[PDB]
Amino acid sequence: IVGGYTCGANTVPYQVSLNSGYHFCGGSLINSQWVVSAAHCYKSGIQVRLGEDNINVVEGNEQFISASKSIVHPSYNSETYNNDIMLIKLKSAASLNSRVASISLPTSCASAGTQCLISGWGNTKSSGTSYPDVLKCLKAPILSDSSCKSAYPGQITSNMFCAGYLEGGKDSCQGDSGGPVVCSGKLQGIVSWGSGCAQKNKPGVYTKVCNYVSWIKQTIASN
Ligand SMILES: N=C(N)c1ccc(O[C@@H]2CO[C@H]3[C@@H]2OC[C@@H]3Oc2cccc(C(=N)N)c2)cc1
Ligand SMILES: [Ca+2]
Repeated sequence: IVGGYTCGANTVPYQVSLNSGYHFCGGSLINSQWVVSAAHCYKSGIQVRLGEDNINVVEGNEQFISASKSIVHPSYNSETYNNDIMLIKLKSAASLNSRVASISLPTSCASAGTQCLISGWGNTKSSGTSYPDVLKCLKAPILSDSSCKSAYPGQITSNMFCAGYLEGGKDSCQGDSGGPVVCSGKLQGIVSWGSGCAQKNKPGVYTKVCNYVSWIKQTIASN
């Protein structure tokens, strides 16, 4: 997250870190047994880490739980990142508490201008490299589809939306992928892609979760 702030320990209790020996992607807890992330974060051997703030220090509220299965969206395209969403099942149910909490799925899509909360442990530098060890947060609005499409001609589908600032300075970044975009208490987006980070006229692009609520609900009920 570039241009954001330190969230505060466990203030974003649905935020999970995906670990395979190291943090590599964000995710969102959506009930005690399931995580939503981005399909481009797929790999085998995932451990989901819940209740994290400093991902390099055991601070006493963590739950580390291995994935028992991952399900990449049936139409994910790795070239275009269309349908960039995946589900991960926990080998055992998480213990839900004030620091380990699920986030609600949308009932409808959000509209342009809505303010969202984006968070993660990704790079905080627009040029060069600095990874934070504590969770970072950013408030940013959903941009109009025309502004989105204009910045990225031919690359935006109906399953994507842009959020951020066209002026630059504030954006998600490498290492934030898979994490949440929450607007009005609902998971509306997944950190998916962008051009650099926090660059002018290149906002972040997010998976539009509201288009997948039926697939999510049906898939978790059948797995
Ligand atoms: N459909 C496409 N045209 C498109 C499809 C895929 C793609 O991937 C390249 C390689 O990975 C890069 C990059 O994208 C993912 C990542 O950079 C990020 C990751 C997370 C957030 C941000 C951000 N600035 N908000 C950037 C790139 C483009
Ligand atoms: Ca920790």
